[PDB]
This record gives sequence, C-alpha cells and structure tokens, in this order.
Amino acid sequence: VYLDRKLLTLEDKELGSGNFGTVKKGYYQMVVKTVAVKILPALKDELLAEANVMQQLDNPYIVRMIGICEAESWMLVMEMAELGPLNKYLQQNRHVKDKNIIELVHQVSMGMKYLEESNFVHRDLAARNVLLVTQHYAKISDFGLSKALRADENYYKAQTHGKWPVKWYAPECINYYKFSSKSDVWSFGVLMWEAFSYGQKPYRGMKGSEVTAMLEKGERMGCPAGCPREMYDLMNLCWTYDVENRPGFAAVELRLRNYYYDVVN
Ligand SMILES: CCOc1cc2nc(-c3[nH]ncc3NC(=O)N(CC)CC)[nH]c2cc1F
Repeated sequence: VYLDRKLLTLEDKELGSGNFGTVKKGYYQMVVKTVAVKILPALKDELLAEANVMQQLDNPYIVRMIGICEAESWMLVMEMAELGPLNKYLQQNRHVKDKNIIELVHQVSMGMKYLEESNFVHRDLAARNVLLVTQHYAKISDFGLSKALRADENYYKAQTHGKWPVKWYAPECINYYKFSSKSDVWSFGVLMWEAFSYGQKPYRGMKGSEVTAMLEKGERMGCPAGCPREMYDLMNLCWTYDVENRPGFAAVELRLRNYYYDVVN
C-alpha cells in the first residue's frame, strides 16, 4: 500500500482535474509501470478512504490501485488507462461501431456485477469515469464517492446532500439519500445513453430539479441515433423508478452478454 517516492517519476502532463486537485501521468519502478497519479484534512481522509476501497477490488474491468504515497501532497497511484475517459473518446471518435459500444458497455456491466457481489456501491457511475485501456477494453474508475456496504444493510445512507452528480442519480438517492447496487443500475442506464449518444451530456440544458420533475412525470431520455431497440429497452429497464422492480447487475450483464453475442454472430 505505501509506495516509495524515489521509485515514482511524475510528468508535467495533467490527465484530469477536480475539487481534490489534479490527476497526472507518471512512472513507477516494479520493469517500469506507467501510472495515473491522483494528487491532492477532509480531502486527505477522502483519498485514504478511496484507496481502502480500491485495494479490496480485484477485477479486470476495474482500475487497479498500485498504492499510496505521502510527499509534496497525498497521492493515489493507479494503473494507466491510456485512451482515457469513454465520453471524451467517443466525442473524438464518432465513427466507432455500434458493436464496439455494446462490447465496452457490457465490460462495465461485468465490472459492476463484481462490485455488486463485493457489496460495494460506486455512487459516481458515469461515462467520464469509464476509462479505456484500448478501443476494446474498458475499466471503471473514480471511487471517491464509493462506499463499502454494512453487513446488515443493502444500502448506504448519506447524512447530508453533498456535491452530487444528480443527473446520474436514481430517485431514491435524491428523495431518501439511499444508495444501493440497484441505484448504480440507474446510473448505468444513464452511462448506456451517454455511450450510444457518443459522449453527449445527459438531460442537456436542464437543471437538477427539472430532471427530478421530468422523471416524476414518468418521462425518460429519448433513443439515441443508431442505438438498437434492445439496448434502449435495457436503458429504460435500468430507469425503473421503484427499487424492488429495477433489475440488479447480474440481470443487466446477462441481457448485455446475450445481445452482444447475437450481434457478434
Ligand atoms: C490521451 C490520454 O487521455 C487521458 C488518459 C487518461 N488515463 C487516465 C487514467 N488512468 N488511470 C486512471 C486515470 N484517471 C482517472 O482515474 N481519473 C479520474 C476518473 C482521471 C480522469 N486518465 C486519463 C485522462 C486523459 F485525458
């Protein structure tokens, strides 16, 4: 978990930015491994909790944490996913085939199925947080808002409504501050829409309160251009208002698995 600063070489190139600080490209001596380094009392405790979640995860469709390092600032060292965020990649590559989109979306469902089995809630499942190793290999990242579920509870109860990605949140998250694996299923539906819309932002030109009002009317985002009917049907099934009737990740992954192999053959 605790890495040697002497073995870490940070580059001038910045991969991303947020409230925490920045994400930069780096190199760590193991063979030398190319890494993405998240560089930062509240923010420090958030990074330590994020690292504790990532250390417990072992799946090919989840970004692996190398370890943590305390130097000029607190650092969270992760394996490098060269192609970067899914939303930005699809915005730059509009000629990416529909079969390729299903493939990447199915890989996210496989990673989320494992996360569901591991009893962890993502709480930030969006296209910007899906990183590409190759054009045919996707991994789930950004575990900053992620929580390890209690052994006696199937949901995480947030005490306060913080800086939340409301457009990706299920109604129970907005109304009761309850976050379950089925809440991540709703986010996955929005992620599916984003992927088939080639990195377009969901609910464009709308306020968070307007989105809540839209979903209460029973209204959902329209079918993206070129998106298959079966894939839009899954988006709508992920967008089931009532938690109990909404499918889990095992049912979502199976539907994607079967449809992907139908397109392949
Ligand atoms: C052309 C390279 O573009 C990028 C590659 C990137 N590779 C990463 C990466 N690899 N491993 C982890 C990360 N980054 C992140 O986890 N985040 C937080 C979601 C920064 C986007 N972030 C990237 C951001 C980029 F703009």
